[PDB]
Amino acid sequence: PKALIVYGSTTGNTEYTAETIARELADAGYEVDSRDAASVEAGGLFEGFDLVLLGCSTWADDSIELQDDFIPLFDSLEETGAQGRKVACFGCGDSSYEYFCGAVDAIEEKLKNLGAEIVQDGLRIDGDPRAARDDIVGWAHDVRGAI
Ligand SMILES: Cc1cc2nc3c(=O)[nH]c(=O)nc-3n(C[C@H](O)[C@H](O)[C@H](O)COP(=O)(O)O)c2cc1C
Repeated sequence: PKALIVYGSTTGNTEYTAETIARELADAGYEVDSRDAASVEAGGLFEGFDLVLLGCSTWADDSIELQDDFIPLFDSLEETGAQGRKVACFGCGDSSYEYFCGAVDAIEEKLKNLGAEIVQDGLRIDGDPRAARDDIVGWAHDVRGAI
């Protein structure tokens, strides 16, 4: 199977998380394509992928709390080929904020509205992802089991 991982990360936490998930999928036999949201074009982005994992950090704001590099993708999610696609979301945040990992909820909800198939509840990491390595690997393990 081929998996696409797209992440938006400012300080590197969601990027570390994406790389950890990418390793788990690869060690399980998937061919994985891991890309920074700052470098992708939304049009047909998901074409040909069996599984798509989208990740992003949350930044408190009055209008949109998604990480800046992910915004353009999020705004054009309807052109990616999400209908009937198996997808799962993940993201880093901090539970001292009201909207803890709120970007994960936002992305899941829009993918659901576009007809995607959410394979597993989103991975929400509090603090340093390096300290949650077991949680990432385990979630990655469960998403492969749902595909
Ligand atoms: C100014 C600021 C605002 C933040 N706002 C939120 C927030 O609204 N919700 C949340 O869960 N985390 C919030 N965080 C925590 C970041 O999402 C967290 O530091 C995260 O690990 C960053 O991930 P990244 O390195 O992949 O961009 C905020 C952090 C800062 C510095």
